[PDB]
Amino acid sequence: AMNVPFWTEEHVRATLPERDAESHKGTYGTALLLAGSDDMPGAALLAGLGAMRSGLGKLVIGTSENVIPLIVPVLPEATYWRDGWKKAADAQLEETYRAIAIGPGLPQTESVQQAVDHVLTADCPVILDAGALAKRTYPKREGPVILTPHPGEFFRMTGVPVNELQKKRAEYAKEWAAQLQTVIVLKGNQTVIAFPDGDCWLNPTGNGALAKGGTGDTLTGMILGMLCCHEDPKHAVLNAVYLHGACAELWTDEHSAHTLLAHELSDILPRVWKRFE
Amino acid sequence: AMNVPFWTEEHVRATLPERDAESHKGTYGTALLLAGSDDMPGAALLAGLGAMRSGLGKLVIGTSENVIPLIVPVLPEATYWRDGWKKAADAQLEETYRAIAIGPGLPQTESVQQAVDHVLTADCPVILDAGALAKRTYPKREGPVILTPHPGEFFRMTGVPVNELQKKRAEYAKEWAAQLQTVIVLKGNQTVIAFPDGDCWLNPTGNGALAKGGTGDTLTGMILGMLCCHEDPKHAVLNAVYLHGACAELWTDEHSAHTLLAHELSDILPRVWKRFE
Amino acid sequence: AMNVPFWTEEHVRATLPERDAESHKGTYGTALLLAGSDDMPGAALLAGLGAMRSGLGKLVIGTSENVIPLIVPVLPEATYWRDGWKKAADAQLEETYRAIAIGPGLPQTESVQQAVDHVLTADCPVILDAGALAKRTYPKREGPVILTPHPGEFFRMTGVPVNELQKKRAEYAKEWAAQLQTVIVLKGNQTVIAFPDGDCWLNPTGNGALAKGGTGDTLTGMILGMLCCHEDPKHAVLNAVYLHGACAELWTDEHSAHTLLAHELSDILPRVWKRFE
Amino acid sequence: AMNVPFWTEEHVRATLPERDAESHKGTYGTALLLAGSDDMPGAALLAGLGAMRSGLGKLVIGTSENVIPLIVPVLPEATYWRDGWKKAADAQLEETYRAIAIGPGLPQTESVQQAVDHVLTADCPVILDAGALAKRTYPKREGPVILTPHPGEFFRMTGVPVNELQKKRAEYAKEWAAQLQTVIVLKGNQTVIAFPDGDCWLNPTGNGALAKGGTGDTLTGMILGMLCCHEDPKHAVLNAVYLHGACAELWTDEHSAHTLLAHELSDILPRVWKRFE
Ligand SMILES: Nc1ncnc2c1ncn2[C@@H]1O[C@H](COP(=O)(O)OP(=O)(O)OP(=O)(O)OP(=O)(O)OP(=O)(O)OC[C@H]2O[C@@H](n3cnc4c(N)ncnc43)[C@H](O)[C@@H]2O)[C@@H](O)[C@H]1O
Ligand SMILES: Nc1ncnc2c1ncn2[C@@H]1O[C@H](COP(=O)(O)OP(=O)(O)OP(=O)(O)OP(=O)(O)OP(=O)(O)OC[C@H]2O[C@@H](n3cnc4c(N)ncnc43)[C@H](O)[C@@H]2O)[C@@H](O)[C@H]1O
Ligand SMILES: Nc1ncnc2c1ncn2[C@@H]1O[C@H](COP(=O)(O)OP(=O)(O)OP(=O)(O)OP(=O)(O)OP(=O)(O)OC[C@H]2O[C@@H](n3cnc4c(N)ncnc43)[C@H](O)[C@@H]2O)[C@@H](O)[C@H]1O
Ligand SMILES: Nc1ncnc2c1ncn2[C@@H]1O[C@H](COP(=O)(O)OP(=O)(O)OP(=O)(O)OP(=O)(O)OP(=O)(O)OC[C@H]2O[C@@H](n3cnc4c(N)ncnc43)[C@H](O)[C@@H]2O)[C@@H](O)[C@H]1O
Ligand SMILES: [Mg+2]
Ligand SMILES: [Mg+2]
Ligand SMILES: [Mg+2]
Ligand SMILES: [Mg+2]
Repeated sequence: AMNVPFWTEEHVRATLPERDAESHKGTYGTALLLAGSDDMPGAALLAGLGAMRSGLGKLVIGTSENVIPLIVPVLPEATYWRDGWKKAADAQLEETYRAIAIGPGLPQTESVQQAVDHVLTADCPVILDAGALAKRTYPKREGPVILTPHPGEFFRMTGVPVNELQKKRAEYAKEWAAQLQTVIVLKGNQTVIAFPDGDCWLNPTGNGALAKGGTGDTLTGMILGMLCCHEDPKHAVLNAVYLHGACAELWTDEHSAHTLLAHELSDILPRVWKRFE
Repeated sequence: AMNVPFWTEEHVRATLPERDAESHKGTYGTALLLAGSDDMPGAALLAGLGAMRSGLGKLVIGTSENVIPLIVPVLPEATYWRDGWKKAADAQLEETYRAIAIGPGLPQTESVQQAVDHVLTADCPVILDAGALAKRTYPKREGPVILTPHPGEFFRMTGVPVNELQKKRAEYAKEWAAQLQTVIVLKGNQTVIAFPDGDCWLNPTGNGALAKGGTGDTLTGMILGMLCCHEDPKHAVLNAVYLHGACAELWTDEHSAHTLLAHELSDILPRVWKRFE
Repeated sequence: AMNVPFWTEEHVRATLPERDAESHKGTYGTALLLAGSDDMPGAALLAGLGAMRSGLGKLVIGTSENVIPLIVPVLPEATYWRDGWKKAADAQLEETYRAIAIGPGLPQTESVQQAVDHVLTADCPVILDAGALAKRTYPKREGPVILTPHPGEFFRMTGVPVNELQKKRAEYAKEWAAQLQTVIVLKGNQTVIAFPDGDCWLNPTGNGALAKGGTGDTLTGMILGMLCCHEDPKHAVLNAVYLHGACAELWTDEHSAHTLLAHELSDILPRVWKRFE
Repeated sequence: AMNVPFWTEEHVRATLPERDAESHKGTYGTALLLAGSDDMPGAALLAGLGAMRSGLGKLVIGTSENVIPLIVPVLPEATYWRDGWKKAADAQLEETYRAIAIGPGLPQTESVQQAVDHVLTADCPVILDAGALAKRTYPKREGPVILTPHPGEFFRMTGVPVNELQKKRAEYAKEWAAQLQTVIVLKGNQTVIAFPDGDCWLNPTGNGALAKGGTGDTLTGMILGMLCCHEDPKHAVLNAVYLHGACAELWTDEHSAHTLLAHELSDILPRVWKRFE
């Protein structure tokens, strides 16, 4: 209705970064993932895999202590900040990260918002998802804040009912990205990527294979890794949302859309990304 | 002998659901799986994988606390109700599920029957398998109750000896589905699917590759997921039993029937289901 | 030197069992595996996988309590007898098994020999490997006892030094199978399969890819499963040793012999077994 | 600048060992890996997999107690020395190993240097990586000591700043290999392999896919295994560094360089090694 343009294959091709011969892991940065709780452990593995698949140099996972041994056998490349998401409620981050994500598998509590407030005092892009999404405002800071709500979470953030939101998705997403001064990735079919400077795009990829628990946690991870290897954080977000949907389209060529498990998106990404190089 | 018809490829094709572009995980519902105990943990992973492979939107696994970390690395998409099957003995379910299964890897105890009684007060289809199968009757309720006995369990439910049962499988299964007012999936070669309204079918798929521990737990999961994405719960049951057997037939094209492990049925299902679309 | 014949492809083909349409898991029996200790946990997973791959109906793994959660995510089809190998020191088996193996990953202690003595009072074939192999004699019983020593273990059982053994492998293996009234599978290149009735064969398959920790534990499992689905326990042993070696030969077609991991033998067996049907 | 020659395909082909029909696991030795701590567990799995993939006969992993259950499901072929890296601080090794590696996932502490001092009294090649790398000297002993620093660790060992090092990598690496009387594998694009007798080579393989956490831990493991199956420990080091890089090149044929996870190097090695036979 606002004629929001699609982020197309040609855009993805023009903006995906190289991984030069002369580079080292430090070139691609260290990401911090604050995710996974004893009651919701899976989200940390889904987001960790998404992140390490997506071009970072190193990943530190600040998960609950009992979740760590569940990640190690599947993702032995990750390192840990034991109970990191809880500790981040109490102090500003001492270390420097290229990018930070918070929320997948975390409860919707005040202590999580305290961790968000401490994360936001860092100078790097920050992603807020799932339990870190709430009705709130954001401090002026250097790097972008990127909110990744599904329509239910957007309702929790804004009070726009889901049935009203879904009639004018790009219009509400743009309005609230402007108001909050955050990036908003408004999930669903034709995901809207709304920037606080008024740029806005639609994502043309993806299908109903994604309409299952865990696919959003994978995307959060993919955005986190992409923020580390793209110079322009806008291109990171756009490319992550695009390639995420493209992995689901690859799956449905020879597999039923009913049967995808989110972690498989991360297994498919290596081949899908290569096609856009 | 009663000329029970086979649920054929043509029936499966005509009744398998679409997964539309405009859908979200809520369209495909949340399933609850009450399965897995410290002594029999594997059943929860087999049934969880079967369920998440089979078109649901979300899965909550109410397993014993010590079983949770065994599922997470393999199925990080699942969420948990810690000690759920035990807690369900004490109270009616507060939350609303699209479908519920109970019994795989649970002991044949009175406390399991108490959990069954509480599950049955929900308005959704309910599957009873393994430890939840007993000699008992069922309350009038809205949604179907689906019993999935092998012949030994059918003997425990009815007192019909296995050697007598196996001579007239469809006749006993129909009689008892009518008497109990439950669906009965009477397992084995040519599994019988008997509905309490007197409809009855035979399953034409499957082979001896399935004659090994865990394949029934996988099927229970597959029925649970299919109940979430089919409008007609009859078609869910029939399609689950059919596709389960078809995965074993795909396996035996290039692998010996002696060597299948149940969890591999769930890995094969994505490709097998696609063939029937 | 004694012109011991090779168990050939033609023998394997003529003796491998069918898995009939009308069968159920009970047709293929329940195996018991007494393996894996806190200090040597891996052996239980290697042998469990070998066994469930090899045509049994059900597997009960009597492993140490802390080893159970290490097996479940990889082999959720197995069931458990918690601390089974330890408990078997104290009482005769109450339950009936189709076949039993003891020793992989168990210490060479008197308590393990006490468990062996209790196992031998069952009427089924029994495999003794690794920690269950000692200098001892065997009681007259119904079913075969099958010892699976490498040359070092054969030295521990008999006092024949390894350097003397390796000069006349079939002659020593036959002599001691006769003396002990046990089957002896004397491992190595050209493994000798010596029966106490004086039959003896050489195994023609296998290569240096097998010369690495864990491949023997896999074989023990494979023999256990094969004992459950072959009518003739001699053919089970021979076919297990043969197919084990054939999986290593398949591997070396496209992979270096230096790089095989034992568990991969079990992943290869499905395709290799099919070729001999 | 010093015209250091490349270790080429032709060198690799001429020096990779055979795995003879008549061999047994004892022919290829037992390696000891002292790696992995509660805070950095993943390194033990990465290095263990690298080592068991690389032609050893047996592997003993001396890791922290809580790390053991994280390795077992992925690498059930490994055995353990519980808290081995800690215990090695207190006594000389009682057992004989073909080769030893220490440091991946260990803290940079004095107690780790005490374990290094005890390891060095063994007569076998010893690899020092990660936390075992420090500014220190080395005792005259029989077998080679092999240091595997990235440029940051080389700075910690020598005080040559990274920006100065990277201008004259081979010159600094040769000078310090001579001074310390250690092998130095100076990591990065065109990794330098400098021997204390003044031989020096460059590695021609590898790419930016390797510029991510965990790839060095995999290499340490690969060197450890290769030391066990090559007669000449120089050829082991060179071949390990070469094949490690070649696995990353195979990956990038059909997968994006951004998306490799280190453990996958070990999965690729079987096929890559075969190509050089
Ligand atoms: N459209 C909608 N209408 C009404 N209510 C809605 C709604 N969408 C969500 N909700 C609400 O959300 C709640 C259910 O999710 P919820 O349980 O709240 O989130 P969670 O507990 O943290 O874990 P999840 O089960 O959600 O999975 P996820 O977080 O990994 O999925 P996500 O949505 O982030 O990520 C899913 C990912 O998959 C993509 N995706 C999903 N379906 C498609 C599709 N059909 N085509 C293309 N892409 C799709 C998304 O863009 C995204 O990237 C309910 O309360 C419900 O009301
Ligand atoms: N036919 C029979 N005759 C006499 N006694 C019998 C019997 N079948 C079972 N029993 C009794 O059952 C007990 C053994 O099982 P049991 O131990 O009681 O069940 P469990 O402990 O909960 O776990 P399981 O080892 O049974 O495996 P499962 O539950 O995953 O298998 P299920 O049967 O549900 O699921 C197996 C699945 O595989 C399918 N399947 C099995 N074989 C074939 C085949 N040959 N062709 C096509 N489909 C097959 C089934 O239809 C089903 O979907 C014994 O006490 C025995 O007496
Ligand atoms: N030939 C020999 N000469 C002198 N000493 C020897 C010896 N073989 C073994 N030893 C002794 O054995 C000890 C080392 O093993 P050991 O540590 O004692 O056994 P473990 O601790 O229980 O676990 P492992 O590391 O042995 O592996 P495994 O039990 O899974 O292997 P297995 O041998 O059962 O099973 C290995 C499997 O792989 C097969 N295999 C091995 N190499 C080949 C080959 N080259 N060609 C064909 N098949 C082969 C075998 O037939 C068998 O099926 C040493 O003390 C050593 O002295
Ligand atoms: N070049 C550089 N310039 C400035 N500072 C540097 C630097 N390289 C490293 N650093 C320093 O190192 C620290 C970061 O690593 P660090 O965190 O200190 O090591 P760790 O905590 O023990 O675990 P890691 O995250 O390092 O991964 P790894 O040990 O498995 O990787 P490794 O380097 O051993 O092994 C990596 C492996 O991949 C190979 N590899 C990496 N990139 C390429 C490439 N582009 N082409 C070919 N091979 C490559 C290497 O040769 C090696 O085999 C920082 O403090 C940083 O200052
Ligand atoms: Mg979400
Ligand atoms: Mg069952
Ligand atoms: Mg052995
Ligand atoms: Mg390193």
